Amino acid sequence: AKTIKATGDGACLFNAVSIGLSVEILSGRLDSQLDTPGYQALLDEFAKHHPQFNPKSWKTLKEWLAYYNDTRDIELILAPVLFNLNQKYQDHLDEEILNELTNLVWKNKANIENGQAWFQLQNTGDLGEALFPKLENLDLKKDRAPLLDKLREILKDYKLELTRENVKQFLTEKAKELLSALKKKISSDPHAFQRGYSCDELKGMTDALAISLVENREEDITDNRIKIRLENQEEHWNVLCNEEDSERFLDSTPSRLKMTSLEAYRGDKQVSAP
Repeated sequence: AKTIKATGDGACLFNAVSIGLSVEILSGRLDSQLDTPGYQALLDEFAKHHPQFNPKSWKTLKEWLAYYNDTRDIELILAPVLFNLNQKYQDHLDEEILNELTNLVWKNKANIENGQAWFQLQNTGDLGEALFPKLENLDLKKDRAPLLDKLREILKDYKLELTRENVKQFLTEKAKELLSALKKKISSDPHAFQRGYSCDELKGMTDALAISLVENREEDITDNRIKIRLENQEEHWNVLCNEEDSERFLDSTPSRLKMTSLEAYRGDKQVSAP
């Protein structure tokens, strides 16, 4: 019944998950899963992020977690890796962005063609629902203005009557490279990495890792998977870890790393191999 404070700066949910996951890994309780596709993908992402990680094996990954065992070091070495792995498990994000871009163009085709600014566009539907929230959270100058310019170019080839279905099919066929670029920004841009995430936004990844995230003591007694128990606060998530596990598998080494969550994510400042 020990509350472990996770760091606020960066991807706060990912910091707490990294601490909880490290306990399950180092205790051996996930050993049966380490050869499954989810843990092979985690290993691949750990190696891609850490150039001094070698050889590429779960032995080396456990060695890194045991050497860099202060919880603040664990966040720095593992939270960026989990953030990158999560992006591989967003099977419905392409459809979501296509639907956002479809709503934008369908409700604002003439506005866009006429050179109107982002604030002048209809962004709310007939039920008061947000029509393109992920697009409107992109950077106004660097992303949203170039998006409107790009849509003006693309719409020159629009040769159908204006209906939502026609817009969606047109964008599916003719805006593939734009849609791919928007997915990268929404997945990994500055705002993407420090906005604040729900646990449901990590479900694809945690499902692949055979883990259930339990938020605020709301437990599924029919779920027999390994559980990481979390508490949600402001500028902080907490991980719950039993006292025996925390004494053995966390904070067993002095803190060794001295970089910010953002420098760790960008990844240029390499972590030294043990």
